[PDB]
Amino acid sequence: LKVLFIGESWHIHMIHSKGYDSFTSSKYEEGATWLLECLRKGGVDIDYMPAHTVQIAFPESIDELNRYDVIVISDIGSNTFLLQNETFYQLKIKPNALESIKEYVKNGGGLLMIGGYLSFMGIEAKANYKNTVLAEVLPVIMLDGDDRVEKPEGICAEAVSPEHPVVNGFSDYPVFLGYNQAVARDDADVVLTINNDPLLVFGEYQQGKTACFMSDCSPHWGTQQFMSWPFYTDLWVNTLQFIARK
Amino acid sequence: LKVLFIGESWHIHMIHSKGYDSFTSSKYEEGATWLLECLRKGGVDIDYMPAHTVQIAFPESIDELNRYDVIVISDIGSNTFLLQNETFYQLKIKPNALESIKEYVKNGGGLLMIGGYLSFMGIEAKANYKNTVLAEVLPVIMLDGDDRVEKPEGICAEAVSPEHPVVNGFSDYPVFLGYNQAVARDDADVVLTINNDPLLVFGEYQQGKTACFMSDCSPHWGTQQFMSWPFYTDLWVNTLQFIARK
Amino acid sequence: KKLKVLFIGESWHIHMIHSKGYDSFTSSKYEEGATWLLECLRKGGVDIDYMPAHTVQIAFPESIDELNRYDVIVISDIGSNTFLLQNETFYQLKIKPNALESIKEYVKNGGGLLMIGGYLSFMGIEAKANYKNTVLAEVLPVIMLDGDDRVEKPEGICAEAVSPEHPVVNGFSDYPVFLGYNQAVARDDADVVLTINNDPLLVFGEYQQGKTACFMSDCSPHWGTQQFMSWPFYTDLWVNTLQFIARK
Amino acid sequence: LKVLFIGESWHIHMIHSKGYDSFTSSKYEEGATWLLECLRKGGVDIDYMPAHTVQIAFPESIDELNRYDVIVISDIGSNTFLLQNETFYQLKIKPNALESIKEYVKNGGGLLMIGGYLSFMGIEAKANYKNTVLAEVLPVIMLDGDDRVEKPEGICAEAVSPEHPVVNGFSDYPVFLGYNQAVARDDADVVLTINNDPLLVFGEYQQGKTACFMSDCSPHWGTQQFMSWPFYTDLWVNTLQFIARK
Amino acid sequence: LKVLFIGESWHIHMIHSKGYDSFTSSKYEEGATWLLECLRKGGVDIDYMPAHTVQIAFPESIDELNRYDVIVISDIGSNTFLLQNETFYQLKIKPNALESIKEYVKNGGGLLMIGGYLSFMGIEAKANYKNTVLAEVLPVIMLDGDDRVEKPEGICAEAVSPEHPVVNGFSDYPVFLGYNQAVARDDADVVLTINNDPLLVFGEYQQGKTACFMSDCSPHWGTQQFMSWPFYTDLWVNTLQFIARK
Amino acid sequence: LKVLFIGESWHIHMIHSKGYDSFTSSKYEEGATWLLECLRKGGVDIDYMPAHTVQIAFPESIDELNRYDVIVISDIGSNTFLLQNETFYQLKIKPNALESIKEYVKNGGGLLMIGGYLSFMGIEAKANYKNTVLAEVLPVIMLDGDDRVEKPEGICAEAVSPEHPVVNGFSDYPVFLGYNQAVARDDADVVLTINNDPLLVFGEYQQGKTACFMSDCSPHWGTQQFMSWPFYTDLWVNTLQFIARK
Repeated sequence: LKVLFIGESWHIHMIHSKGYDSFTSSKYEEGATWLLECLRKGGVDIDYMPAHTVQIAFPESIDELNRYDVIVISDIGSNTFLLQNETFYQLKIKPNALESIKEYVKNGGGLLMIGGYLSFMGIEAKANYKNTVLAEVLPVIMLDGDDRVEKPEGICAEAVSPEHPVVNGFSDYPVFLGYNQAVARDDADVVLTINNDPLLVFGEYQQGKTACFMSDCSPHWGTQQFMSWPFYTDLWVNTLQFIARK
Repeated sequence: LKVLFIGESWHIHMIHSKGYDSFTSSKYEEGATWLLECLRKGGVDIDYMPAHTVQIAFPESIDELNRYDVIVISDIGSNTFLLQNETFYQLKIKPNALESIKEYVKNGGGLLMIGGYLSFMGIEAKANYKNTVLAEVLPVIMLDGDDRVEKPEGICAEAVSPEHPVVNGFSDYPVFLGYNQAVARDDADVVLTINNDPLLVFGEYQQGKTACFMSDCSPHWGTQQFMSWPFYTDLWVNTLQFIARK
Repeated sequence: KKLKVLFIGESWHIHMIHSKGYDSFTSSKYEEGATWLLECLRKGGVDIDYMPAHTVQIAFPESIDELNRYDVIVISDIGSNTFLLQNETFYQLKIKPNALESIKEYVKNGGGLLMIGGYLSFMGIEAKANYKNTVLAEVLPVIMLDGDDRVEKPEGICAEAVSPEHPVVNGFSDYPVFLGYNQAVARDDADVVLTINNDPLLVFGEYQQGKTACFMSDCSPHWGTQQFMSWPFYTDLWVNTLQFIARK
Repeated sequence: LKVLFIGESWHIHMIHSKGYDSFTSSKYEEGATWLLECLRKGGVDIDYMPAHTVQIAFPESIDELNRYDVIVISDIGSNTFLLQNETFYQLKIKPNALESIKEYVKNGGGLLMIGGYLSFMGIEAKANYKNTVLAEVLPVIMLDGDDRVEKPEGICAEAVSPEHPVVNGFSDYPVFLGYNQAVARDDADVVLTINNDPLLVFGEYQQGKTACFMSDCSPHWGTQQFMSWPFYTDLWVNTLQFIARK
Repeated sequence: LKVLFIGESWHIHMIHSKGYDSFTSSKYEEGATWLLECLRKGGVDIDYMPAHTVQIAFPESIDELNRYDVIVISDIGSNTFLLQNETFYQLKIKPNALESIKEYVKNGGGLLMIGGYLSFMGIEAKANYKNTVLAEVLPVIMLDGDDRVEKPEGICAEAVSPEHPVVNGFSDYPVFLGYNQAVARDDADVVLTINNDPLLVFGEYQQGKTACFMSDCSPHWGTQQFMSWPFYTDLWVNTLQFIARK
Repeated sequence: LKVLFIGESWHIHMIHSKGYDSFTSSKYEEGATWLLECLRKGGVDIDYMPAHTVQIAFPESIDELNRYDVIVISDIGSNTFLLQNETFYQLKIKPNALESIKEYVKNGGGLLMIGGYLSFMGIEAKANYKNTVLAEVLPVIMLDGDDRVEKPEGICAEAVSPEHPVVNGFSDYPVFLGYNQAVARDDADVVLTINNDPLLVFGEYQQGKTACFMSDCSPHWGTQQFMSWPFYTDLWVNTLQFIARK
């Protein structure tokens, strides 16, 4: 099982202001710690690609993407795919990464999007996925502005399709502190809900298969109850297996 | 009258660029110093909670809140309540501040929202109140995006209910330089208008009474003329009095 | 025939924070974005006043009589906030005439208005240009989207003439590629002359005595390609459209 | 014992860049809350002043300052004192706070400076105390530039006068992760050292007693070992008592 | 009298953090609008070159600079001259603007430098002129770091050579709120001092004449008193006339 | 030949202000991709550690560094080595990276420092190496502040020891757009000069060998002329060999 995992990286610039003055500290992080560990011990072969790597060296032809059984996109916005460094600074004409991913799915590849501030529409609608060529590929329809539902008190998932292969045999469903609100396309399969909204949704796109998980795999939307839940590793392994190219 | 007044505080970081170079200066400031003085001189006992205080120490129990007759919210966005520091950084599960306020009004508490860049939807829709559980509490319906109406040339408030107890006897209404555009709910009372949009609106949410002032109590939208208006204190005192716990 | 045009916008001030591990140094960079275009209009006989964004903040004309001297006003890559929230308004507590009202009255009374697309035009990036929620929306011959209205095409797509006999574009050929545009809907009132990805690209209208135009992509990179800049009809396009909508 | 404790507060300013895009996060924090609570529980009456308050509301009269037995300055640079908002933005003439403090010590009051990134010279020499009218008041002589000594390995303190009233009885000296490098003046008593540099130093300036602790009372220089060290509270209580106006 | 006036412009990026959220406003200002009016009213022919214009369009050859009798440098650091856009971003090799200026003074041109945060050494020594090829042209010797003397209390200027043609028949000198501290030079003439440091200094460099005014022509160091002083226009016109190309 | 190459990486966050408004674009870049490729093709086996990796994963063990024949430090400041994430954010005691590097060289390892804004002292003295435990290892003595010499007009390298093994045979020396200014130690060998200042210096520290190259390997200081100079690879390959363990 060959998986391309894109995103879950950030560069924080901190300005510490003390009265009149300030000094800065800068940091690089990667965010999918418990998830990529769970996937690796679960038999998945991950090629990890940080957001900044998309900007410099996203594959220019579909053949390179074709080796992957699933592509995962998490906490990385459409602007990163569409406005690669060569496009935005170097005045080049470049192949469209999102059309590439679209073609990839058309011809058999799986696609998962995991929720977050830079997934779907996201914080201040920055992820902007709705207004891109990738919107039609996805089994949910996005809202037109900021789509976050913030639940700092926590709220739990429900199985609505408990007999579905991905979640059959699961129970005692965990709690989340937020998600992106979207509306499942009506030909899609909703498997888990949250707060009267979809949480886990499967669809199809020509030959390929699609999944959306509307919450996060890590903090803060993903809680301790979530990552310690007996069925955490199986959720992500099972969803990738379900949508993998055959 | 005991009143909790939340917001009207900011930390400015200024980056001054002179050609190639830049130096910084930083500045904390409070915005409704005049208003709070007028309210205290009109006999109101005010507990002032600046925005950073919400982040560190917002009351977790409705019992703490129930000792207030009115809570006022001005220039502080929904994210500040929902994403407190223990939530966003320390990975804690925290009671929901907006639910707490919602519960407080439910049980006889009065709620005022004052307009500004960080009220209602606000600049770039950053206040984002429409997409929250507090939306249902307010006597107005907000727009889906940035809801500012900028009027640098100034427009007058107009009284469409000159007889309303809160505004009775006022005259010579002042000029404002902008407001948040919203739609008064069907069951709410429009007392004042601005550019024919609602300006002062009153309503109910179970046992509690609600109010929205659609422009600012402070500059630049709340003008010098507004702040030194004879009815300025009356306006604000009368409205707290009107929606106070009975 | 002899055009006096006010060209507003097409300037910016980048602050760059260069983070190297723990540390950062900064460099700050002014640029102007339409030097090429302005040179072409100069050579094509247009009398141009250039007003960068910062100059609208300090010194936008308060008098309509002062605007009335211009045959056309061009707005490009400058947001509505810049016009509405001049320094005296936002910092200095003054009442001040509304720049967008002034522009509106200038059009009502026979002035021309051209808006050129970009990140700080129409709605633009993150909807910051925000023109739909301003008193200028009714003046334009297009209806904007409710959010971010960019269509990014890194692979490029070419413009197409849907009214190739229209005076402005008559005789043009070999239309160039663009890397993006602002998506809008033409008023069913207006004349769509060029399209891009089947969306309007060049649109003409009227507003009381004045005449209006919208070009939905950029005059400059990255949306305006080098191919577009050196396209044989670049000059005539902008010159003809200025001339089409000019006062008289 | 009546003490004016200045500083140990900051606002960050977090820019989170995920590929092309970024979103921001902001928080105010206070660094010495438990220390301050420990001082109050140990009989010290504290007026606490976050750095931003210094810019808004610093005492202009000598008589106001004279009511304090000690003033403490921690992680707030000279610019904050010299460039209050009325000076830097409001273009008003106003009393010099550093002259006020210097005058306060002449008249008998105690002064302690705790090290950190915005004490002494500090990071990029931004604190800049050496170039101010307060330099002559301090019992140490500062470097010409950035005076940090970073010790991420840790280094333990050392008593050179273990018999001094302030540190008599103390034992098991904890580690620090750094300090500001300076030189004790000839007329000054060095009580603790750090990597052979002064760590704790007492002196006099006319009637007033003075003190410098060269590391931080807080993270990260003040280690967890230091926070929890028996005598940690005693160090602070003792040095305050020692330098206090009687 | 033909004069090139460089600097006195900045672009400010303001980050207004209201709790979790922040909004931004950017602001361009020119700082010597008043000075330039006074100078042109004194019949000086001024070409004004903002800092950003130096970045983008500084004259490449000395011929163009020689149309000026004096060059004035105010609140623009040496990095702006040394690191123009083509140099720093476009990989081009180009003429050294600081060398050009120095050559200009060498062959008759006059040079005045006016103090500020981006003059001489300046705030955090960012202006950095001491470490440049221009330092030897100036009739003062700078300090090795931050050279600001901050005087929010105010200090008046004092004439030590009232007989000098520049200040003849000036009296009642205004207050200033700070200045850059420098020394000497031995063969230079100090006309005004400030807090016993030089304020207005004249010297020469080969054929050209030089001047340094150590404080600001503008706020906040240059107070509104100074701005409204009857000899404000006379000071600047006389200094310019005194150093103009003979 | 086994070489650890550290630095030459940065994340840019760009704030584009157009009038009142701004949008942001961010990008990670690497600056020595060319050099690294040249060195690979020239028989050097490189482990490349970008700055952010030093913050997360710097060899705690002196035995880890001992596997390397040379360590190269370029455009990365002392602070990054000293203030790794677990030091600065988590509150953990860590081995001192600079002490490790010193021990490493002391025991026979090679050390090359390449010039730029975040080397030696650098821009605003930010690299700060002079005030660290690594300073005594380097074969040069650094200035006390900003040590840049900007030469936008270009300046040639010169050979002063043409017969030195590192440069023997080189000719037609390229032009540089700047360098850090330092002074060679008496016991060290100066092989190349720039503007009469040292450009290439070799030394020893106990068993180990040291090199310093005072200009940049990359733009803008390192011109296109330098980078495509026939001896470009030989310069770096030769210097690595000359200082290699041993």
